[PDB]
Amino acid sequence: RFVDDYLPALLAQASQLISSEFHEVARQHGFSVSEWRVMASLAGSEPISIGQLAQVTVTKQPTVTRLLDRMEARGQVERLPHITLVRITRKGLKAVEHLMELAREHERRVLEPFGLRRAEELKQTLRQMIDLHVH
Amino acid sequence: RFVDDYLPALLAQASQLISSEFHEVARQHGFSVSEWRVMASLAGSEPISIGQLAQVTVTKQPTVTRLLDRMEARGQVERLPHITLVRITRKGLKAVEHLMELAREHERRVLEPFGLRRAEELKQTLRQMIDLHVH
Ligand SMILES: O=C(O)COc1ccc(Cl)cc1Cl
Ligand SMILES: O=C(O)COc1ccc(Cl)cc1Cl
Repeated sequence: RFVDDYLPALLAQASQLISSEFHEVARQHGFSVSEWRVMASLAGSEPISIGQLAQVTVTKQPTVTRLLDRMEARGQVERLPHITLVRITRKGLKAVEHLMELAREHERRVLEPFGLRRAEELKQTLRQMIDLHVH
Repeated sequence: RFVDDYLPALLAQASQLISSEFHEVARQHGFSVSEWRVMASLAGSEPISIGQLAQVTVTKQPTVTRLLDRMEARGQVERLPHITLVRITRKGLKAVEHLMELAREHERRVLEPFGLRRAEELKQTLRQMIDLHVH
């Protein structure tokens, strides 16, 4: 059966199942999916361009720009001129840091049955595939 | 940097990049993303329930039901009573079979740099993760 062993279907299914688990936690802490992705990807980061943020959050750039409008109004991010750069503020970092700890715990739980070797292999393969296909 | 080594972000990014590549081909052959997922997941399948189809196509069930309304009007799928089951028709199979060959070729190209061992390891890990987290 094709779908059972077709890589893009496996990636899409695994991604949605794991993400859906953590999105429940994120919402219980006041975060939408997009807010979580933006703050977690900016935490501990130099300012990056709106285009880089859209890439790493897997979000269309027009959508990211409207999201940053409201996140900047809430004091959680700041846009700055170099192209437009964006950074997390201290308020945003304090808003997200506990949730990031919870995300690490959940990821640990997802990966523990597989063992350190298989978990690192998976992450390295995914990183290599991303770097080969990103524009 | 958190996002660089956080499994759900890696899965979401790799999934979107690989899928976006094949979706260009699919549209050039007349298929939307959802139409492609439905027909490719039903090809060579016993009839399955709408809920199973929603799961394997990573699509919300209300959306799948409206999609099947129009795909059934086009003669490409058929809904049948057991719960509602759904199957691909011969017309649908003939519509999608070439695109499935192209999808296999694209997947081969994505996986070839990694070698057979790493490619099979990735697919087995993804399958195991899906089976551990699906409801
Ligand atoms: O939403 C999810 O569960 C996975 O996607 C992400 C999660 C965290 C970050 Cl920082 C970036 C992305 Cl794309
Ligand atoms: O759309 C994509 O590129 C990947 O998602 C799929 C692809 C094919 C099938 Cl059959 C099922 C799914 Cl979820």
